[PDB]
Amino acid sequence: HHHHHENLYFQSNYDWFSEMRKKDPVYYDGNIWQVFSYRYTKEVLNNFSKFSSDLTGYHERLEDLRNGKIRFDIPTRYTMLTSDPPLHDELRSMSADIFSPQKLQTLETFIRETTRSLLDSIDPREDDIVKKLAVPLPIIVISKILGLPIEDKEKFKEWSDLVAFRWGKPGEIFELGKKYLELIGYVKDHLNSGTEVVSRVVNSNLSDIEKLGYIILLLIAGNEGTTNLISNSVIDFTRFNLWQRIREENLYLKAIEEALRYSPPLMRTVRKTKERVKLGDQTIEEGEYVRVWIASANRDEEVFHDGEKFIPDRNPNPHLSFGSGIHLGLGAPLARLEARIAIEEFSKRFRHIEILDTEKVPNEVLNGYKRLVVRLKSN
Ligand code: NI
Repeated sequence: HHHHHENLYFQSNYDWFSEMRKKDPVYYDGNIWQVFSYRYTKEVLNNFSKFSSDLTGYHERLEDLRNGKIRFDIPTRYTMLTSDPPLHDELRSMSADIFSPQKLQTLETFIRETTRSLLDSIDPREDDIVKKLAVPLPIIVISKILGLPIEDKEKFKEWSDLVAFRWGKPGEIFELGKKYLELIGYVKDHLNSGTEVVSRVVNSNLSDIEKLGYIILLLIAGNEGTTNLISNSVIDFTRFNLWQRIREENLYLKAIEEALRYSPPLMRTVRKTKERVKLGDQTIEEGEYVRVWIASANRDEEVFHDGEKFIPDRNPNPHLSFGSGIHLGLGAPLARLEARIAIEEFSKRFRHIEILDTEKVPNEVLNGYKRLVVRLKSN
């Protein structure tokens, strides 16, 4: 009954994950269950009837929402990501069709041209790729897809970091307001110019708060994840000296996937148990929180042979960086496409890459870089 491990100073998160995978893969720390193995992680993610994503009370509050009655709650609490069927299926079905192969094939040119434009702005002597490429690309592309014209990309970055960081925090809308009220004003002022998916959401039976949460989810959530995928890929391909090989062997799709496995932008996700469940050899009581470590599962030697090595052509690569089951990332194809095109165009342009300075995104759940300063050789 209750037992503590924990990452200690001399160890490093992946060494701790390796230990937990070997010694204690389903672990109660006295407060929350932590899961580290591929087998049990996937099990938790796929068994939504027992491990719930309703962690925000979306379901408990739905009526006080569809009949109108709450007014200063945080919208990102009420999205498809924090709901269970049948509400989840209803919400997701409004947009499943948006990232279809045909539409992304029609956006390849826009994305490629945008990427080239962003690359045109990099100083090869010294520059921050996170600032010049990784951040602006997903904001511009998602803006095109949803039809929300984005004037000041920097205000938008601020709003995206503000909302993403504090996602699901039970609180009052005033908590911030200085940046957040501006974001809300923007979405209402631009709820007309919108693309088919946005119009479907506004003209629906969702409460106004659900409508905002849904639009914010699509517009802002994927931005930090895709930025971090791109920057993590740049670091990994440089650290492991893979740029030449990736180019000569056309490894872009496989190498980007290995970046997703090895350096997942999202490290963990959470479920709440609805009933007593057996998970492995452990019994977890109704109402407990389960933290699933995608980063650990993605290195499990039972699934990924030689899992601690970066293998740019690893195949199969059944990583969990986009999740598994009914909540499998809606935006996964778009994230992959933006990252593949970005890495492709960048690799075409610069032949010698030297990393000069890095600053990490400070937080144990998200994995990426606030700053990535590099030197480039043209030709
Ligand atoms: Ni204790």
